[PDB]
Amino acid sequence: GSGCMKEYCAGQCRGKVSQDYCLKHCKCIPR
Repeated sequence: GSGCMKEYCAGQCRGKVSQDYCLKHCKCIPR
């Protein structure tokens, strides 16, 4: 995919940096 996919990352995780973490790591950002 594009990292992971930009579609998938907005369908699972929210906000620019959280979605950017999914673009790097195929998961949502930790707290």
